[PDB]
Amino acid sequence: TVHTAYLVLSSLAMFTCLCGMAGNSMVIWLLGFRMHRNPFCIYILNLAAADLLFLFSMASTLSLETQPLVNTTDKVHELMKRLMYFAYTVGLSLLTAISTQRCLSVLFPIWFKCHRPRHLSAWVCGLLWTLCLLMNGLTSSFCSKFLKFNEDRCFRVDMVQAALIMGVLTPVMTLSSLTLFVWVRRSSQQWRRQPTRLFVVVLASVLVFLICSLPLSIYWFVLYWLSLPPEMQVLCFSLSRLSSSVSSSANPVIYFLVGSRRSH
Ligand SMILES: CCCCCCCCCCCCCCCC(=O)O
Ligand SMILES: CCCCCCCCCCCCCCCC(=O)O
Ligand SMILES: CCCCCCCCCCCCCCCC(=O)O
Ligand SMILES: CCCCCCCCCCCCCCCC(=O)O
Ligand SMILES: CCCCCCCCCCCCCCCC(=O)O
Ligand SMILES: CCCCCCCCCCCCCCCC(=O)O
Ligand SMILES: CCCCCCCCCCCCCCCC(=O)O
Repeated sequence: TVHTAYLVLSSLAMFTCLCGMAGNSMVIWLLGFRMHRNPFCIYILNLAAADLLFLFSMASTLSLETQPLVNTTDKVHELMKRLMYFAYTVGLSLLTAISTQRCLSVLFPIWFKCHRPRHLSAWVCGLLWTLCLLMNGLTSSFCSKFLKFNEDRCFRVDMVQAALIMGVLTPVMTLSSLTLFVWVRRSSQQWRRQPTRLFVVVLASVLVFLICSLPLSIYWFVLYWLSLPPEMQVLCFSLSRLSSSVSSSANPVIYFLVGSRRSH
């Protein structure tokens, strides 16, 4: 029944949350202060931190939804839900940044080598964290039922957040990955041996992004603008949570173990 399909879909989410926390802790330990001559490692460290925050927040959320939410809980529950959302948004922004950096490394290699600011990843990540925190401090301040809660303002701030996420982070990331794919297939695979690994990893990252991370972003959009039945909305929420869980738990595998050159 519905309860069984919720319990099963939440147990998997908790298990993959624990696995993702372990993987991101390993990535932070193995890359926190080293491997930093690489221009690609600052984004990966920040993404690992963001994914660890996401998985910890939503693991706590899933743990404390078993308990009744009346007076003691349901106040930390909202805090950790906003933490989950903020970490999800910053992780999506960091994935877009990683894909754009990879595309620029091959579209403009001279700039990436001898003209890129050496701290550009650092303050790009700082700007992403600051902007995500600011946007989530508006979504929470206008839609949480423990703050200056409103009805006409929640819808506007959500139509800002979801529209920005989808119609900016999806086109930019997918277009950058497609351009990198096309450039490698045309100007690099034609002369020497075809880099099948590059095609495989780019396609896998794009597929994981679109099929796993984006469902949680579009669930907020389809909650409004459409009269979803209240019985099946919990199923959609569970699907979105598990998809984002899988994406965050697999990010260390497809961004660190694949990109492990100093660990050799
Ligand atoms: C409100 C949106 C503002 C714009 C956000 C754009 C996020 C993706 C692009 C910026 C991050 C990556 C920039 C290139 C990184 C690099 O190659 O050094
Ligand atoms: C406001 C949105 C865009 C933010 C862009 C932040 C900086 C991104 C990294 C540098 C992009 C340009 C790279 C060199 C391009 C070139 O000259 O060929
Ligand atoms: C919550 C706001 C702050 C979030 C973190 C800010 C960005 C931190 C970036 C990683 C650590 C600094 C890295 C600087 C560059 C380097 O050491 O090579
Ligand atoms: C990093 C992604 C998000 C980047 C942009 C963050 C801020 C988005 C907009 C916030 C809500 C603004 C709503 C309108 C406010 C007004 O008209 O006064
Ligand atoms: C403190 C940093 C994170 C939050 C930054 C964004 C601004 C938060 C507050 C937004 C609402 C401001 C107006 C409140 C009006 C009211 O009291 O109803
Ligand atoms: C991470 C910080 C985000 C911004 C928060 C700014 C403060 C928003 C207002 C909080 C008011 C709390 C007390 C009144 C609550 C209520 O009237 O419902
Ligand atoms: C990451 C952004 C977090 C923004 C702040 C979220 C706060 C959610 C509510 C927490 C409990 C607030 C309790 C005091 C106000 C009240 O009495 O309702």
